[PDB]
Order: sequence, then structure tokens, then C-alpha cells
Amino acid sequence: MTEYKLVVVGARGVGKSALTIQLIQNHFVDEYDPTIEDSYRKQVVIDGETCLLDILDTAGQEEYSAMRDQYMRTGEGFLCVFAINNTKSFEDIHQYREQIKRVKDSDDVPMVLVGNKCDLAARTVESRQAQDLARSYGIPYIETSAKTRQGVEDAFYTLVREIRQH
Amino acid sequence: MTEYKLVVVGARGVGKSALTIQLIQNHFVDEYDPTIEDSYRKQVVIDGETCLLDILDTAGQEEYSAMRDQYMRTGEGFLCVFAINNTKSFEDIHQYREQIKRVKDSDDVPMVLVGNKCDLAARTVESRQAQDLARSYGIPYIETSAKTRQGVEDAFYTLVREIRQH
Ligand SMILES: Nc1nc2c(ncn2[C@@H]2O[C@H](COP(=O)(O)OP(=O)(O)NP(=O)(O)O)[C@@H](O)[C@H]2O)c(=O)[nH]1
Ligand SMILES: Nc1nc2c(ncn2[C@@H]2O[C@H](COP(=O)(O)OP(=O)(O)NP(=O)(O)O)[C@@H](O)[C@H]2O)c(=O)[nH]1
Ligand SMILES: [Mg+2]
Ligand SMILES: [Mg+2]
Repeated sequence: MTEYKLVVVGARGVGKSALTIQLIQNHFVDEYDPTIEDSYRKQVVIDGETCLLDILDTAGQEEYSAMRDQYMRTGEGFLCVFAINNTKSFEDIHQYREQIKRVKDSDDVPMVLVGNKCDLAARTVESRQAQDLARSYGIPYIETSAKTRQGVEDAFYTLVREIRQH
Repeated sequence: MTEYKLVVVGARGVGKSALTIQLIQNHFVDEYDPTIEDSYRKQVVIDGETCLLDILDTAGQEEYSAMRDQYMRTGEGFLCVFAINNTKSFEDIHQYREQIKRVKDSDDVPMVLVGNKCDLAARTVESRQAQDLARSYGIPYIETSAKTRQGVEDAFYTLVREIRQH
């Protein structure tokens, strides 16, 4: 069966891991637990197609430097996550989209911008902003909450449909 | 606020109206009730954006002939629905995509192919088929069930994100 290699990337603390365990295991991890690397394989059905989700959950920042090049070379689609109450992580999005284009040797790579933690009142990143950014890349923008589970299947399934269309 | 004019089109009996009332009013209409024209406005929030859903539910076939030209001129995005146990309605999809391109004077109009009634065992339209078709148009394919509500928010929200990107 068709597998889709996907990698979840973005800055630390934005909820990369909370989105992935809400999808795989259906529950909210409200813990403090920084990732080095976690990989997850889940056999799923999407738009009637049998497929395997081979997800790679990554570390926000650290001595993952050019050392990101390796997963970025092999992931077919990317979730670029920032958090809606963290302006720095939204500004850091640029840096990841450029390194991904730099290793994949292309200007169109399957991607979706994910504005996580949409359940929190007190956001510092408005959606106009994050929509126009998504618009400038020709990339989808979707808001999520790993707490409510609002938007999480939609962000992962949209990205599969982006790999499917490339 | 931003409104999105959307029109739901396709052959009779495929569940155009069942998808729309499952979205607007949250419940399954298992009745027999052919549509002439129904319009629905629902103020919603999508990816943090406040917007109004102005949906037009149409008649499958009938003396809506060139008489479709009128709604097709004004809808910004289209849901092209067939039913997964009805081969004729899937084959009829071609006919609507061509009349829509003919009145909008373009080759790219926001659209998503919707394979409804995915809850029924005994399908005559496989998803490979419906995926490759969607692939040939540069259009998304999504499966739904207005009975289970499986896929219905996803099909309508994807299409808004298609108007947003045009
Ligand atoms: N309120 C709220 N908190 C969330 C949400 N998603 C994640 N969090 C919280 O944010 C914190 C960090 O989450 P985690 O999922 O570990 O983030 P990460 O992006 O994987 N961090 P790291 O880069 O180190 O791997 C946790 O306390 C977690 O519960 C959300 O949707 N809303
Ligand atoms: N099992 C099943 N039946 C469904 C589903 N969606 C619609 N139906 C059924 O299909 C029949 C016709 O549905 P309706 O929504 O009226 O279809 P329409 O496409 O709007 N017909 P018309 O072109 O005349 O307007 C009804 O008996 C309805 O409940 C679905 O998801 N699964
Ligand atoms: Mg983590
Ligand atoms: Mg109807």
C-alpha cells in the first residue's frame, strides 16, 4: 500500500507532539516532554484509500542544524507549525520553509501552515497574517488545537491530499 | 465580512441536500424531497476568519438547462457531487465541470470532487477512479457521508480554502 512519509517541524513548545499523539492515540498530552525524535506508523483509510501514515515528530530547535537535512530529504510532505500566542515561532517559519526548499532542490514541496493552540484566548499572531503568509508560499493555512482536537485530522489529511496532487 | 458564494451541484439523488443540511442544521435527512432551489446563509469561523457561508443547493437535473448558467456565473466555488454506488452520476460529473468552465470563461475555477454515500457497502465507483479523475482536473477529491457526517466539514472547508487561494 501507498505510504506517505510526513514530517512535523517547527519551533519548540508549539505542540508538534501534541498534534501527532492526538491523531495517533486520540488524547491530549498536557506534559512537558521535549522531543529528540519520535516516529509513528499508523495504517489508516483516507478518501477511500488504504494508506500508511509514517510520521516523524522532530525537535523544535537544538544541535539539529544541517542535521535536519537528513529528514527533510526523505519526508514527502511537511507540517509547519507555529503557535498562535508565540510571535517568535511564527517568524521562525520562514527559516524552515527555506531550508526545506534548499535540501529538496525545489520551490514547490507539499506543505501546510498550521497555527496551533487556537483554543487560547490571548493570541499574538492574527490569522490575516498567517493567511497572507500561507498565500505567498502557494500553501494552505489551517488552525488547530491539540487540546480540543479542533482541526487536527483536517491538517494531516489536507497535507496527504497535497502529496497526492504533486 | 468576507462571504463565500458556493454552489452544490451534481446529479439527482446523490445527496447534495443531505450534505448541506448536515452542515447547516446538523442532522440527517433521510427523506425523499427533490430540490428546485434552496439557498442557505450561515455565519461561521474558518481558520480563525469570520465569514458567511452563502450556499446554493441545486436541482440534480431537469429544465435547468442553459438555465444553470445563471448560478454558475455567480458562485465562486463548486462542490461536484456524485454518489459512490451510482456510476451514471460519476460519469455525469464531466458534463457539469465543462458547463462551469464554459460560463466562467476559465480553466481553473475553485472546485472539489465529492464522493458521497461512503457509508454504503456495495459501491460501483472505486476511489482510484475518482482520485485519478480529480487528479486530471487539478482538483481535490474527498469522500463523504451525510448519514455519518463523515467528511462533510472537510469538503466544505477545503473548497473555501480553494477560493481563498485563487
Ligand atoms: N493550550 C494548549 N496547549 C497546547 C496545545 N498543544 C500543545 N500544548 C502544550 O504546549 C506544551 C508543549 O507541547 P509539545 O506538544 O511538547 O510541543 P513540541 O512542539 O513538540 N516541543 P519540542 O520542540 O521540544 O519538541 C505542552 O505543555 C502542551 O500540552 C494546544 O492545542 N493548546
Ligand atoms: N445511505 C446514504 N443515503 C444518503 C446519503 N446522503 C443522502 N442520502 C439519501 O439519498 C436520497 C436523496 O438525497 P438528497 O439529499 O435529497 O439528494 P439530492 O442530491 O439533493 N437530490 P435532488 O437532485 O433531486 O435535489 C435520500 O433518501 C437521502 O437520505 C448518505 O450519505 N448515505
Ligand atoms: Mg515534541
Ligand atoms: Mg436536493
